Amino acid sequence: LEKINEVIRRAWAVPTHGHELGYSLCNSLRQSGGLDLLMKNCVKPDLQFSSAQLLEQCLTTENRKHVVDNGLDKVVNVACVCTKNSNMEHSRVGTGILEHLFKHSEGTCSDVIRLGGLDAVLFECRTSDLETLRHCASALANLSLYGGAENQEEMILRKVPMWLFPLAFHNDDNIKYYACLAIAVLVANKEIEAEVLKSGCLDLVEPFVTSHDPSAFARSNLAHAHGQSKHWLKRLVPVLSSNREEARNLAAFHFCMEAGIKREQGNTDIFREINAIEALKNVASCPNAIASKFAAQALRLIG
Ligand SMILES: NC(=O)c1ccc[n+]([C@@H]2O[C@H](COP(=O)(O)O)[C@@H](O)[C@H]2O)c1
Ligand code: NA
Ligand code: NA
Repeated sequence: LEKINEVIRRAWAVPTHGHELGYSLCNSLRQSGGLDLLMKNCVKPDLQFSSAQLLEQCLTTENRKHVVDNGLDKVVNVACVCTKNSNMEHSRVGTGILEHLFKHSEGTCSDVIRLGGLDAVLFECRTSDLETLRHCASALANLSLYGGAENQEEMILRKVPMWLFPLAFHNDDNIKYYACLAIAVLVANKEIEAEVLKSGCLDLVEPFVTSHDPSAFARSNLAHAHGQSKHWLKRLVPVLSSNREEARNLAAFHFCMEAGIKREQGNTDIFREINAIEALKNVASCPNAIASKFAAQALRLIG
């Protein structure tokens, strides 16, 4: 339905308030039975794209759980269908859906891979469309954060690091940023560390974080103007104490950006719940000047 699709997009677009408005509208879609209807219509050829178009915008934390419990196979399939359509409007929708389905759990990451979702993302990594590539880089970051060790062998077998490096060197800041985040998360796997160190992608972090204001970057893309979920950030906390100094810097930069976003929402309480305060205080007093200043700024913004 075009009217609901426009309501939710307009809601997400509201600076500051959009997080709470979109959250509520997406919960309403589930409670009214609309989400179940979308999932049933996403296998009907005439209704697939319109259904997928709306699904891509409503895969919040609680709706991701609903999809996993009631019809993951159907939603993964419509996403794959969209990546094989000649229209770039479709490819963006399909990769966007897959991007969000990688933000639920280790087991769900395994099922999405099993059903071909990762194959579709990697296929689209060879496109030139910026929006699609942004979805791809974000999807691989999410998979790196949520996949767990059980999915790290599969990424190695499929040479996911190889696919990430060209995205890390992309000139677009959003493609580069989330490709680097995925790399910074994957270097915790020593098998992947050697390939990362060989690539030199981690050398891109220091120029980026020192040349980008966290707040301004938070406004660079409507798709992430409200930051990430608490469960996404919970999984990023371990990178604040990563082996690689470059990874700690990027994680510290991100939490500084998120602190500013959550401050303007009034949601700084999430950092205490995910046990990020003590991790940030640890960084705020460490000798790493770059990560230390970002972590200190974050704590001030949390208040
Ligand atoms: N997090 C944001 O800044 C933002 C902005 C616009 C839409 N959305 C929608 O939210 C869902 C993803 O939820 P999270 O961003 O909370 O992980 C997707 O359906 C996406 O289209 C998120
Ligand atoms: Na949000
Ligand atoms: Na943004």
